[PDB]
Amino acid sequence: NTIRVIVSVDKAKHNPHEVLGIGGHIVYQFKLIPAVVVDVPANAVGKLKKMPGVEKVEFDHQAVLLGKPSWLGGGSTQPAQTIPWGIERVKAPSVWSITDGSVSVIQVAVLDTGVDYDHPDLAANIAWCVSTLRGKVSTKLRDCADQNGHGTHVIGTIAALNNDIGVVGVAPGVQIYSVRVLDARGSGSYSDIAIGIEQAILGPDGVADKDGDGIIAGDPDDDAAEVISMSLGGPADDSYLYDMIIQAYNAGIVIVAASGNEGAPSPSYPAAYPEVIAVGAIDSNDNIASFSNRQPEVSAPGVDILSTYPDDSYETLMGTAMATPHVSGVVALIQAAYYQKYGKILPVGTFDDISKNTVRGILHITADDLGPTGWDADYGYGVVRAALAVQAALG
Ligand SMILES: [Ca+2]
Ligand SMILES: [Ca+2]
Ligand SMILES: [Ca+2]
Ligand SMILES: [Ca+2]
Ligand SMILES: [Ca+2]
Repeated sequence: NTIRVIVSVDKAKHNPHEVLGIGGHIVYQFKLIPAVVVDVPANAVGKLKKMPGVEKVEFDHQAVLLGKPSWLGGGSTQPAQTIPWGIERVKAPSVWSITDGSVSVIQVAVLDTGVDYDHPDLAANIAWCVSTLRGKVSTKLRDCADQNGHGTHVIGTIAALNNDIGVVGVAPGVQIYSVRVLDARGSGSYSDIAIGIEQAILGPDGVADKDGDGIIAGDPDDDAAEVISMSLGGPADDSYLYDMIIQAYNAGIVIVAASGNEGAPSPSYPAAYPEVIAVGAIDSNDNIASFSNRQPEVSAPGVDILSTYPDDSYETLMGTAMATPHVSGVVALIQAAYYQKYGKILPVGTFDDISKNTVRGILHITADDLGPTGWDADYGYGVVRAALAVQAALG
């Protein structure tokens, strides 16, 4: 029938009429990158490569969610609040006195199944919802709703309300943008994910850098997210997707993804990219989980993690998908605090960074170094600790 491809073009020379010429149908045109998602009869893909202004034609790959219910739970109750073990492990609670992440400029975007936006322990922190499914951007809530539970769970780990009920997130007051890039089954196309990343930048207004001041992540005038979190993976390294990642990085957004759960020598994509923080999983006894893909940047609680779940509910899940929000929360705490004290945010930084001058550099040196000294193939730099990190930030 047809297949979905993603074309990188020379925007000046590429004539879109040509794709319609070959029976192609345009799905979505990227704002931030020179690329377009198009459905073509596989008969035409060859024709596409040979067109002028077509630099590359890449295929629509797949990535998948990285968390699974620990006991095959369908979700359950917490009438009274409890603090999940990971939250303590990560030294979050001490921080709340300084900040809970409720500074206004700060948003955290989670690209995942969607969210249960009416969950009592979530709702007040849910700022914006979108779905990028099938290359259609929808802002209607019915589209936005979690049909899997993985995303609602990822989210509670980051933001869940500090209150009478349920559980509580690393950054319990931070603003959430739930960008749904995965289906009911937890499967996603690489193209929809790239669109999700773009949306996280564009923000609700649709305008990236509306002030045209060159500042986004950390500009109050702007609506951009300052932390994109992807508890998902796939094995493909595609050009266009990287490009979108660079776009986010360049906008100063901190990006975090799960290493993957295959006990692999190295992380899944996008975790594998240089500007993305790859997150490993540890357990309650501080062993690295056997499933956790190796060579992460850092690690965090990934085993038996209680969080929110749909229909106003809670559940325990496992995977590097679970580790990922913990890190994301830490960065949110860090940026929110830094921006509460000075009126800016820190640079994202690099993998080698070991200084207090970068968000990553801070994570790198405030982490609890385990196993072999220094960065290691199992723990990465170590286990992320919020309290130390913030201190480094404000120091
Ligand atoms: Ca923002
Ligand atoms: Ca709660
Ligand atoms: Ca701006
Ligand atoms: Ca501004
Ligand atoms: Ca180590």
